[PDB]
Amino acid sequence: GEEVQVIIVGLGIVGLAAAIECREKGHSVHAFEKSNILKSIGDCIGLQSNATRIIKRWGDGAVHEALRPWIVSSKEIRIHNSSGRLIIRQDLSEVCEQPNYLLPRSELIRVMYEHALKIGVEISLGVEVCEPSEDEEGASVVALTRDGERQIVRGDFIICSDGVHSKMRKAIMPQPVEPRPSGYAAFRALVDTETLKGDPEASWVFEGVEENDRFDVFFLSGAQIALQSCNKGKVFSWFCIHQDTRNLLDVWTSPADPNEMLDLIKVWPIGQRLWSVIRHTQPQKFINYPLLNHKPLDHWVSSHGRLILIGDAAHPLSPAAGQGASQGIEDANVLATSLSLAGRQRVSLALHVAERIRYARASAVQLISHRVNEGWRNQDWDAYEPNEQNIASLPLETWIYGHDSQAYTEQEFEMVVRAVQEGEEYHATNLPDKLRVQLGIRNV
Ligand SMILES: Cc1cc2nc3c(=O)[nH]c(=O)nc-3n(C[C@H](O)[C@H](O)[C@H](O)COP(=O)(O)OP(=O)(O)OC[C@H]3O[C@@H](n4cnc5c(N)ncnc54)[C@H](O)[C@@H]3O)c2cc1C
Ligand SMILES: CC1(C)c2[nH]c3cc(Br)ccc3c2C[C@@]23CN4CCC[C@]4(C[C@@H]12)C(=O)N3
Repeated sequence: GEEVQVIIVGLGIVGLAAAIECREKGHSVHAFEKSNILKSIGDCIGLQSNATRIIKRWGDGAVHEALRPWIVSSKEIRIHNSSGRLIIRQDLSEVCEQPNYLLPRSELIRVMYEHALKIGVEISLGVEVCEPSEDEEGASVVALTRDGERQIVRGDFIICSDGVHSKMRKAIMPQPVEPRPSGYAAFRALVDTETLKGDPEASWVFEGVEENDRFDVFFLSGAQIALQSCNKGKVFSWFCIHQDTRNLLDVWTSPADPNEMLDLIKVWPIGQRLWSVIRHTQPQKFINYPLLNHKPLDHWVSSHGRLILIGDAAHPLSPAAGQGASQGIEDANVLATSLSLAGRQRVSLALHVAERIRYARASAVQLISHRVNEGWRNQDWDAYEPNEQNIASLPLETWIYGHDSQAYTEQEFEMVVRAVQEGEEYHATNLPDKLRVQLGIRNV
């Protein structure tokens, strides 16, 4: 008569999604997080329809109602050259037939955090989780507080949602593999809306944004730039993918030099117009984030089946991919659904089933994303004009964004159980079959 006791390590987007999914499906959750996750840091996150389909179920629609102001209203991507001439309008009608969100990461965290608290997730901030262990009966972690005190916490299993720099990862893969730099990085930030509104030279950027979010892309030699708005022009954000061979750390806090962006764009005709908006970025908010290529891990689940890596701890993707957060939300949904179908007496089975459902699909998205990091889509802009050939297509793939991970898990659960228990390979159909072999994905 006792609920499953889930421990969650890390309350980024994925840990919060896992906490909500598990709690809404009738499991007890104690989540731990080392930092004040409500602090304003980073820029905007996109959530595609594969993630919003999951979010819509939470609280009988309550979270979707809270996120309604952030539904993407762009009907097209406007693709421009280095003169700012519009070359192509790329239709988003299919991509946006179901909701997508774009919003500051800090606002998404706030909404999810408040819902988690409302539904009875137990949350402990200021806790660095250390030293996971497990056996056939249970798992435990050490909760280290800032006073140096150590508290043992026991549960049925541990969700390791501790991000790209996961220290839990070594409990599954003890040998760490460094990612390869792509040679590219992304300048990116939110624009200060207040100083933006006060600048007559930037007023053009507000045109139409109350009815359709801005989604402008500009291709210049050495730059892929996007300007976006969300929530009827309350928020503007931008990024610029550019060549960079410096030894940049993949964190969201390091100082970056705005004049590097100005130098890159000012030499092209459209540069001054782009800078009229971009210059309103606050100086300590200018981030230059390296686009690193991480290889799929061999597997995500520990030897006794009571620890699982999800989110960026398992499959980090660069922010240029568009599917990073959404794939992590799929992890949370598949894991919670698998746990609910397996039950408390079959925890290792639940985690291994979730891994077999998720691994190939997540790895395909990860491996494809290495292409946008390496600039495969760029051409010589002295000769070519940009068009749909140059837009990375992960956000446009129906096999990704149209997928219902919960329905797939319910329909396939017993077949995956059979594969796990008979020691056979499970061939998931939640990615195109030609993609496995083409990308070299090896099933777990
Ligand atoms: C500060 C920050 C800002 C970001 N801004 C953006 C952005 O603007 N755009 C974008 O596309 N992506 C951004 N990202 C990345 C994005 O959040 C992730 O790619 C994605 O949302 C899902 O990652 P995740 O939830 O698995 O991990 P993360 O979001 O990285 O969250 C991991 C969490 O685990 C916590 N943690 C780590 N180790 C421990 C431990 N031992 N004990 C307890 N807690 C621990 C961390 O404090 C963190 O809160 C940002 C990430 C961070 C950390
Ligand atoms: C993640 C991005 C920003 C994105 N985000 C979307 C959201 C929706 Br609803 C529809 C399409 C997209 C897309 C395609 C996008 C547009 N961007 C233009 C230069 C880099 C990049 C990243 C990538 C690209 O090549 N394709």
